[PDB]
Parts: sequence; C-alpha cells; structure tokens
Amino acid sequence: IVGGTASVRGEWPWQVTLHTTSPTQRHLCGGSIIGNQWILTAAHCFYGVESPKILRVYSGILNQSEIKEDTSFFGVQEIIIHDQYKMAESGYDIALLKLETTVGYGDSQRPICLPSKGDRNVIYTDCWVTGWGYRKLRDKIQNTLQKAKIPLVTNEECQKRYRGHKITHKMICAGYREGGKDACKGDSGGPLSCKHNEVWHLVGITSWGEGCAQRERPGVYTNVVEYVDWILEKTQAV
Ligand SMILES: COC(=O)Nc1ccc(-c2ccnc([C@H](Cc3ccccc3)NC(=O)[C@H]3CC[C@H](CN)CC3)c2)cc1
Repeated sequence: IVGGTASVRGEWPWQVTLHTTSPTQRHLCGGSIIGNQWILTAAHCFYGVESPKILRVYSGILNQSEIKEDTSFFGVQEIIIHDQYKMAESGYDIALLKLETTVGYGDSQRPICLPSKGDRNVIYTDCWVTGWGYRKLRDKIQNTLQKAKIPLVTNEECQKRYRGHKITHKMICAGYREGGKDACKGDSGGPLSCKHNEVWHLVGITSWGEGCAQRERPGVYTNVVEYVDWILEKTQAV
C-alpha cells in the first residue's frame, strides 16, 4: 500500500495473508474470509502454483513477524479459479480457496459481507484498500498491515485512464486523479472494503494497475457484485 498508515489489530478481521512454501515460505497475496471454510482472492496469485499443498492461509495477523514455524495456519483443500480467467488485465480475476479446516470466528478473524445484487446501484463513499504490499515501486513486503482510503471512480473515467485496455463492468477502479494512495506489489488478492449503513462490504479484489499510486492511473479491482452468483455457485454446491 502506497500512502497508507499502519492498521490497528482487529481492524480488518477478514484480511488474510496467503503464503507459499515453494521454494521457501513467503507472503504471496492478500485474501478475504467470506465463509468459515472460504477465502476469496485473485486468480493471478496462482500463476505456476501446481498444487494447493504449498499454500498456507494465516488469519488474525497484524504483523508478518507473528508468523513462525509454530504459528497455526489453515491448509488449502482446493483452489477454484474462475474458468473464464486468462489474465488480470482481461478480467475474471477471482478465485476461491476451500480451507481444510473451519475458521473459528472471533474478534481477530471473521467474514466480510459480500455486496447485495440490489446494492449494485449504491454509491460507496468510504472505501479502504489493505495489505502487506510495497509502499513504493521498488520496496519490500511490509511487516504491519497497511490501510489507505481511496475514492471509487466510474468505469467511464477509469477507461479514459487506461487507453489500449478494455475496462469492463466486471472491473471497478479506485484512485485519486493526482495519485499518492493505492495498492502496490503484494497487495493483490486482498480486499477493497467499503462501509455502507454501518456494514462493511467486499466491493473489490485488488487485481492490477499501471505502476503504483501514479497520477491518472487508478488501481483496477475485480468488481465483486458481478460475481456473487459465481461465488454462491461454488460455495453452496449441493
Ligand atoms: C518475502 O515475500 C515477498 O517478497 N512476497 C511478494 C513480493 C512481491 C509480490 C508481487 C510482485 C509483483 N506483482 C505482484 C502482484 C501480482 C502477482 C501476485 C502473485 C505472484 C506474482 C505476481 N500484483 C500486485 O500486487 C498489483 C496489485 C494492484 C496494484 C495497483 N497499483 C499494482 C500491483 C506481487 C508478491 C509477493
């Protein structure tokens, strides 16, 4: 996160750090708890990931230094990538991780509500992007979870900023015209959380952008409302 500040412990209790064990253990992507055995994240996180066996989901983490070999984590039973996904820039950048065990909800770890289909018309004015990603183009993964408040931008405005790309209605953009605050490397897969009627909703999944916090280059996110039926298809399968 560029231009953000340290989060307080328990502030984003749906935020997870997805680690890979191959070749060595390191933070791979962000993710969000959406159900007791479900993590919603970005499909691009799994490029070259051959098996869910190398993955570890850590919930209730503020600092990456809390993670040692004796730290508990959730194993991943299954990686579900949207079957229309080709690359982040073309959309369908959404994946579900089915966990091997059940997340016990509490003050440090709980789910974020998905957006309502009826709420596709609501104007979100209090949106935050969170993650352990870089604070500048060439940096390193941060120890403390960062947060930044970012305004949502219309798709017409986002399309003007991305000449040569196709910004679809299954994408949502967020950023300041002058830049300064944005997601950066290592934040991908994490949430874009918006507060509406005292309830936080998972509005976006951090996906892609041209650089980090550049003027007239907003962060591009998977527009979660457009995938509610796909999430329910996968999580409520009989
Ligand atoms: C010690 O562990 C350690 O260093 N981990 C670690 C370090 C660096 C990265 C990283 C590097 C470069 N790109 C990314 C991802 C894409 C990806 C995801 C997973 C694997 C490979 C690529 N893309 C982004 O985050 C975007 C989001 C939207 C933004 C909008 N302005 C622009 C940047 C991550 C990940 C983990």
